[PDB]
Parts: sequence; C-alpha cells; structure tokens
Amino acid sequence: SWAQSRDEQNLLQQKRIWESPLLLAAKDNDVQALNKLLKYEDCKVHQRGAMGETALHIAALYDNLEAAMVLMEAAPELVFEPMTSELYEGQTALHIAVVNQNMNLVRALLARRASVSARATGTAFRRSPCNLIYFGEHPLSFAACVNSEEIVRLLIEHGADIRAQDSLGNTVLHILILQPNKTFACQMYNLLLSYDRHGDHLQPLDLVPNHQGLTPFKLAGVEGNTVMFQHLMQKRKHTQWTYGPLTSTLYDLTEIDSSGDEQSLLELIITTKKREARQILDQTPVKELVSLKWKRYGRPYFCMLGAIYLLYIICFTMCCIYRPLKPRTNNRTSPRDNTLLQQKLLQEAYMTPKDDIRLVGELVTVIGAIIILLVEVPPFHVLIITYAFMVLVTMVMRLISASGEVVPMSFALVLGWCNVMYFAEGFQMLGPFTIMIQKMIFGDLMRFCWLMAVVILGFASAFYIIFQTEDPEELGHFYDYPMALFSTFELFLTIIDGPANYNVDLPFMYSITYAAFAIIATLLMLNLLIAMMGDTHWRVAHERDELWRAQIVATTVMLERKLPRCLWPRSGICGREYGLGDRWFLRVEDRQD
Amino acid sequence: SWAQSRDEQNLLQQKRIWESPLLLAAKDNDVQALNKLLKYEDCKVHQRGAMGETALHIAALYDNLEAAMVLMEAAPELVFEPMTSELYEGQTALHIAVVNQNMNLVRALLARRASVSARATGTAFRRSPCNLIYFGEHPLSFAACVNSEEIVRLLIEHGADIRAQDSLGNTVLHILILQPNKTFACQMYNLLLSYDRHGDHLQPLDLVPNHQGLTPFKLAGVEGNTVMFQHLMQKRKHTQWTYGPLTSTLYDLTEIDSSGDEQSLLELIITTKKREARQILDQTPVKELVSLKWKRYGRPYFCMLGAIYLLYIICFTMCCIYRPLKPRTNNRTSPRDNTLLQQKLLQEAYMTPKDDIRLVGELVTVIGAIIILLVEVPPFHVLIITYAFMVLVTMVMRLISASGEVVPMSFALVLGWCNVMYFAEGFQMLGPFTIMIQKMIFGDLMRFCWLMAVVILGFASAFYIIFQTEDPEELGHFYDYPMALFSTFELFLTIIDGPANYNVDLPFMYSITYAAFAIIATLLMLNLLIAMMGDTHWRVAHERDELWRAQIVATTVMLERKLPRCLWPRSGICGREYGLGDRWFLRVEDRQD
Repeated sequence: SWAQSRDEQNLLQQKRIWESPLLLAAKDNDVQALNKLLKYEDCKVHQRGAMGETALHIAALYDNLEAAMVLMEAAPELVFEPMTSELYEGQTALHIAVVNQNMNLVRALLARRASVSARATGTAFRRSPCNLIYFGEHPLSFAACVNSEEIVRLLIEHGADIRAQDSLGNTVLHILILQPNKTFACQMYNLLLSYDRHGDHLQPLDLVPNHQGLTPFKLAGVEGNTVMFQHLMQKRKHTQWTYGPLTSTLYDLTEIDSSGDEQSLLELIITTKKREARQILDQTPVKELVSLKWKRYGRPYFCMLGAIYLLYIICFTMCCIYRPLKPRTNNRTSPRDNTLLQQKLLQEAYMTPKDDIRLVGELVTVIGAIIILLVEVPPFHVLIITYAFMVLVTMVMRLISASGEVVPMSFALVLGWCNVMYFAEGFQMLGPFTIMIQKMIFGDLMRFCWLMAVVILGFASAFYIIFQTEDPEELGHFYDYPMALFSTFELFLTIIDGPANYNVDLPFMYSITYAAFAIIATLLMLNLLIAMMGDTHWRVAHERDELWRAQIVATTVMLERKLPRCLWPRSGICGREYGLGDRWFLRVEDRQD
Repeated sequence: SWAQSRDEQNLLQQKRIWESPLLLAAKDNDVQALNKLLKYEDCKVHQRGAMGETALHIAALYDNLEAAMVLMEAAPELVFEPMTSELYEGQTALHIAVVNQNMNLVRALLARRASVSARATGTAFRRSPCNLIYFGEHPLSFAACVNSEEIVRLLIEHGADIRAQDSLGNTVLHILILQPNKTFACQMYNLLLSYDRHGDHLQPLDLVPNHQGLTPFKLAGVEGNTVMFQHLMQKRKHTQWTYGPLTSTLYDLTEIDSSGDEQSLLELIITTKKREARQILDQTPVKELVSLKWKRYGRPYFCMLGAIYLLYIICFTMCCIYRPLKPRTNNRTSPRDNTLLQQKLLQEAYMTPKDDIRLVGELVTVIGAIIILLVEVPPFHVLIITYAFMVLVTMVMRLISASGEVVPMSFALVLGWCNVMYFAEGFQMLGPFTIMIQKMIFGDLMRFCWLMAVVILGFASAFYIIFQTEDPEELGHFYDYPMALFSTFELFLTIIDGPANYNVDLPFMYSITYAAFAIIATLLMLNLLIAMMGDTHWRVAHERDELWRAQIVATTVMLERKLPRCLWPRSGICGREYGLGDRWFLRVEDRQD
C-alpha cells in the first residue's frame, strides 16, 4: 500500500486550503478580499501547507495571476522560497508558472530576481512508472518539454545555463528525447543547439554522457524514439555528388559501430527489455550495416562454425552408442519376470583396441565441453552450458565408475541435438524457426499446460480407482498410480490405443468415464489449435523480416563478444587516408523514388 | 396466436372510418364537407370507433389541423374524452397531437383547458418486446422522447408536473435513458433538470427509485446506455488542480461502491441478461475501481483461498486411492472367465493404525463438504455443489456399508479436479480459459453433438448386424449391441485401432461399410475445426480483455457476498476527515493526450 500514502497526503492539501482564510482567498481571484485580509491585519507569510505550500504557489498553481501580483508587495522573499518535502522538494514558484505554459508571471518573477538554478529534487519529478511525467529538474527543462518557445529564450536572456544535469545526469537534451510526444517537441532540439555559442573545450553539449554513459544520440536508439533518431542522423551524413536520380550519400558510422568498448549501439539495442527499440533497425544507415556485416564476414564464419558443431555431435553419438557392455554375468533376475535387463555396464575395460578409437573419441567430446565452459567463465546460452555440464557429469560418473550413468547420457544427447537448431536460421533464410518456438514456449504453452495437467490428473487418478478391482494381467495400463498418470498421458495426446480387452468384461464405470475423457481430449487439444491461430500467428508476415533482423544482429553481437581480431576487420571504409579524419564511413547509393 | 388479435382489430378500425360519413370526412381535410355535415343536421359526437375513436382523435391522428379546429365548435367536451379499451386506454387527444412532433394544436387544445395529467394505461404503451416503442404514460414524457423542445416547455407553462410516474414507477428521466436514440435525446436530460426549481425535501428528482428501486443513474448502467452513462458521471466528479498536462480529478464513488445492501452497481451489471451492459466497465471511474479492487485485497485473498482448495483435493485423493480392500475371499468366479474382479471392498475394517490417518483424512474431506453446503443453504456454483453432494453420498454409502461405492468415488474425483480450473484465471493472467470453454460448451458443441450422435448410432448398429454372424472370439469389438456403440465411439474420435484380424476372413459388407465410416469420420471431425474457426474465434482479440474484465468482477462480486468485514475494508478514501462529507472518493491522475 505505497501509493495510498500519496493520495491521502494530496487530499490533505485540499483540506488546508479549504479551512485557512489566506489560502482560500488566494485560490479564487478575489483581489478585493485579499486587500483587507493582508494589508490591514498581520498575517504571517510563512503559512506552510500540507506539503509545504506558500501563498505564492497557490496563486501560481490555480493559474491566478491577479492574486499573485498583489502578493508581490507582501512577499519579497517567497519567490525564493522552495516547497518543503518528500514529493515536492525545492520546486520554486518559478517552475509552477512555467508548467501552465505561461502566466506572464515569469516576466514578473524574474523582475523579482528569481533563481533559475534551483533543483526540484522531489520524488514526483524523478523517473519512475509511478509518476505520469518525467520533466527533469532545472526550470529550463520544464520550459522545454511543454513546447513553449519564447518562455525558453526568455530564460536564456536572464542567465539560464544549458548544461546542468539532474540526479541521473541527463541534460536538457536528453529529456526532449524521452518525451511522450515526439515530433511536437522535435523542434526544440534544433532550437537549443542554436544556443551552443559558448563552445566548451570538453564537448559541444551533443556528446554529454549521463551517469550510465549515454550520449543523447544513443538514448534515442535505446528508447525507440524513431522520429527523433532520423533527425539526429541528418547532421552526421555527408552528401557527395547528385547524379540525376542517383544520390551518393555517406553515413558517418562512429557512434553505431562496434569500435570501442562503449558497446556503442548494436549491443545496446538487443540487451534492452523495450521491444519497440527493435524498430530502429529499419532505418537506413543501420540496415545497410547489419546486412553487410552478415553477407560479408558474418555468414561464412558462422556456417564454418556450424559444421564443426555438427561434426562434434556425430563424434559424440559414435562414442555413445558404443558403450562398454558386458553380458549380465552377475545376479539373476530375482523378482519374478518383472526386472528384465541384461548389460550392467562394465567397470574398467579398455582393452580390445577398437576401444583405443573410443578413448580418443571420448576425449574429443570432453575437451570441447571444457572449451564451451571456458568461453562462459564470466535462450540458447542456457543449453550450450547445460549440454557441456552434463558431459562433465559423465566423465565424473565414468571415472568414479558408478552405476546410474544413462541419465547423464540421455540429457547429453537430447540437449546436444536440439542445440543444432540454433544453427539452422544461420545456415539459410528459413523464416526464423527456433525463436518462433520461443515466442510460444513461454507465452501460451505455459498457460495451456495448466489446462492439460488438471484434467489428466483427474481421469488418471479416476481410472486407478476403477481398475483397483481388476486383475492387472489384463489391461496392464493401470497396475499402479505412478504409471496410471503416464498411461493417460499417451491417450490425451492420442498415441496409445486406448485400453480394451474384448474377452474379459471391463467394469461399468469405465465406458461412461472413458467417453468423458475422449470427448474432452478432442476438445482441449482441438481448442489449442485456436490459441495458436490468433495469438501467435497474429500479423507475423509484417514482423517476419524484423524477427529475421533482430536474430541476425544477436548472432553478430555474440560473435564479436567471442572472437578476437586480426581475422575480423570491422566494416566500413577507414578514414585518415582519404583525409576525412579518424571516423570510418560507408557509402550508400539510392534512387529518388 | 396472440398477435393476430391485435391486427384483426386494427383493420377493424380502418373499416369504421371507411363506412361512416363523419369519420371519413374527418380523415381528409374536407372542411367544406364538414360544414354541411355537422352544423345542419344532428350528428352525435359520441361516435366511437373500433377501438373507441372520437372525431377529434382522427383529425389529430391523420395530422389534419384544419378539420380539428372546425371540430372545436361542435365538441367542447371531446378534448377531455379518453380512448376506450385494451390497447389505447385513456390516451387523450392531447397525446396524439404531441406524437406527430407538433400540430400547433397543443396550443389550441390547452386553450380548451385540456388535462395534462391523464394516464395512457393501455397495453400498447407498456414496456414489452411486442410494442416497438416505450414512451411511458404522461404527456410530458411523450414530448420528451420525440425531441421537441418548445413543446416540452409549453407544457411546463401550463402546469405539467415533472415527477409523475408510470405503472413501473419510472420518472420522465428514466424514459429518456431507455430511448433507442441516445445522443439525440441526451440534451433533454440537461433541460429537464433546469426545471427542478421547486426543490423537494425527499429527493431532487435525480435520486427517485422505480418500483424495483433503481435510480436513473443505475438504470443507465444496467441498460448499457454508454453515452448517457458518461454524461451522468460529469456532475459527480469534482476536479482538483490542473498542472500542465496533468489533471487530478476525483470521482464520487457513492452509487457504484458495494457499500449498502442496495447491491448498487457492480452486482447489477453481471446479473443481467443483456450482454452490452458489460461495455460499461470500459469507462474510467469503474475501470480504475475494479483493478484496484483486484490488485489490492482482491488477488492475494483469492490465491490463498485457491491453494487451500488444492490441498483439499490432494487430501481427498490420498484417502481415495487407499481404500479398504480385502482380497476376494468370497464366492469364486461363477461365470466362465468373464467376471474377473478381486477386491470386493471390506465391510467394517478400521484396524492397522495406518487407517487412523485415513480416518482423520476422511473427516477432513467430509467436514469441508458441509462447509461448502453451508455457504449455499440460501457455471461453477453448480459443480461446487455437486462435488460436495457426491461426497455426502460416499459417507452415506460407507456408513450403511453397501456395495456400489465406486460410482460416488468416480464423480467425486473428476468434478473435484476440473473444479480447480476455476482458480486458474485467478492465479495469473492467462487469457481466460474455463469461460472460453463455456462459450462453446453450449453454443456449438450442443449443436455438433447432434451430428456425431446420428452417424454413430447408424454404423455401430450397422456393424452389429454384419458381425451378428461371426464368432466374437475374434473381433470382440462387437459381441453385443451395448458395446457396439461404445466401440464405434472410439473409432469416430480415432482412438482404437480399427478392427482387423488378417488371419480369419471378415464378411464382405465390412470393407465397404467401414470405408464409408472412415471417410465420414475424417470429414465431420474435420469440418468441426471450421465451426470453431469462424464462430468462436471471431474477433476475440477485441473482447479478450473485456472477457478478462467481466470474469474478474464476478470473482470480486461473489467474494463479497461470501466474506465478512473487519478484514475487508472497502476501496477508496473515506470522507468526513477531509471535510468532504460522508461520500467516499478515489482520485485519478491522467495526461491530456
């Protein structure tokens, strides 16, 4: 109940105005009532509200100009006076006059030498999903986001600095990208760059990092602000000749390359949670990059890496289906014909020099498993690891030479083979599988496997009741409750033949109960076809080539985290030879159409 | 044949006008013919039509002004004269002049001191699906629904009361909500509140109940009048400060809370039959309420209640799969190898102190069943009950210690387990199942299970004919007609393997007949996939979050019917401390966008 403490405090504000004569006459524009109340008697100007209001704030907050100008004579010092605590901290009355788009009071308050450097450090202004707005701190930034142009430039004409930062370190630029309305505040980004006249030696305000090291350009990438992203690109491209319908531009490629350890852009696109930042890749200087990082140097270094994994698993199965295997010379089948097994898995046999090949082939798998883990000492990284983690269990299980060694070899074989499906979409254009399964291995399957697990726990338990009476030498589906669940599971997916004997009479609860399992099984498994008809299929032809863009990048990003240079030159033409400088470019031709 | 008695009587009206000289000359505007017919001879003015017409009504009804003004001299008293019986009762001629939007006769009739308090109590004006209109009774209300403004205020200027009621007790306000055209009559609700000048001590006309206790506000909720519902909300919200793009309103929450035993709104939304009243929940002061009734105090009191049911059924299965069970020491298998069973279910054994745990565990189930029924001494309430009703059969079956005790234990196990699917959509967001099954367990399944039952009753009966000849020791699918239906039922849903022997020759009608069952089974079960492709799927992505709004309310409504206070405070901020009064509010911030 955190949010209730806000709302109880906000009605408490409305209680204080409603009962005090100074604040209530300030609420309405009763100038004549504010005459007799103020100049005649002694009223303290320090009347603090429920959240530390002043009389001057309430005249500003309920957009009351004529009351506030009368309050100027009585209050020479409440213009400087901040607001008190825990939601509004340091919010001076200059801010409130700005937020209501104008009052012509900013002209009046700055005539009263108002401070333009006060920081509203309250909780209600910090970035959070609890507040419905994020305007930053400094009163220049409040005039920025409301899209009031002349109110901005009036503040510059009284000494408002353009480079102050909030607690998160954001500039006045960074707040303009984070606005909920994009193009209506896009013109401010051009306007505030025109006041960059005092060129500082550090950076000319367009390269300022926050406390997590983000330029205003890269923040437009991460927060999915597409319309602003195209506009910030415009100052970096450098156009060469125009030739009829041809145009040979030259994009900059400095803050978007994987050059330094700033992780500059392409890593920061995929690592976010926000899904609409994958829309950024449709823009033209990025789309040309990731394709040319793929067709050249990207794809054949992957497919060569893919075949070695395929020869890895083949070399594992060969040293898997050949397993030591004496005939069972030890203890005979002591339970009555219900304990059949005949191999018992040899102890320390390595003779018969066919096993010399296996002992080589055993090491080829195990060494590659350590090679997997040494890459991962600091959706598919989970089962790259748990493949090789199970293989280390095997060599531990074999060198201690214990008994239950199949349960490593099982999980080291399924997780090994399904892992090669990750290399499928790398091999060819295939309309990406192995991720489209991961869109619905979480979204609908984990919701539907509730619905199968409930019914299948009933009827399996119900069949064990009605075949509790029977001789299990006929209809051995149900000799015990541990297999009665597994037996019914083959019928709900319709695999096993459904129990019937036709020579021995089955009990009369079965025929009714089994029908009420049959008709449900051809409903819920039939209704499952609709949940992946509308939800998963929804409009995926629109997002197929984007899902086949985001997956290609994440392959390229992971491959440059895990591969040294001198065999991977970064894409684009180097500078410094053509006299353009240190920044490396690339060029794109197009037709005007 | 009730409706035919109306229509035969209405042509009988047209017969009477067509044959009488007074009425037929009244029908057309033949003033010159009405001169010689009336002033010269003696004509009775009491000529009653087939439904008791007067001459003055027919001049009004066939929109004939000039005839009616000539009729004023001959008829000083027919203005007061009502219409006779069974469809039109007391419908004075003032009403008919109003219904045709005007005649300038209302000015003429009220010059003849016409009564404005006569009640048209006929069958044709009472609310019913038989009549195509519902205008109420009093002639003010007829001027209301036709959207004739000055005709309304002319009636107030001659003494028309604003608070008379019909037989259902509806006001002149309540009829305006029930209109088929909504926004075209919405302005009348503002206009008639302006004539509330005589402020009565009882209620100021906006709080008047009908005979079933409905305010005009709650009737706009129940009858799905969405556009009117937003407009009646406007006088109850109480706006606090505005702050740039922020707006902190404060909705009233008195007639929509579950406060009194008026069942005020949220119970009355879900209990109706009318489906378009679930559209009301999309409006903003209700949508904020039901979410905050859910996330706070609603969901974790449900999930805690959900796990105790899950531990209930687990504690039932444990005292179910352990059942008394002697070996069959009584009478041997007297039929020849067709009567196999070996347990016979012990009589009065409660020794072997493992059964002390079961005898505790038996009571834990049975006491909870009485707890279920004690809640229900005054779609899922049906099988909350019939679960526990079967469990009481078990303890009756065990204490009398009869034989057939499995058929209680079966139905007490399936109905117990599938019941927990009702707790599924309470547990997480899951795109509601267990109700989407109930949209098509009635709508299409009960229509399609006709089509399977007809074919499956043919071929099952047909196979028993062609295997009447055969030795049932091979192909024991069909040894008798009671199992021949059940055997074919496993093939039409394709579960059992389909009968074949390959060593004994099967009769030559089978191979043809069985194919004509196979190809139909892969058609009707295939065509069933289309009936739940278009009908059930239809546009459910639009109505998913509404079906996941109506189901959440019905959980919240049921939970407050069945849980005492001192652990459930009702939502919203209390009044009376902030000086707002007794009405409890809640506040909502939003952005203007």
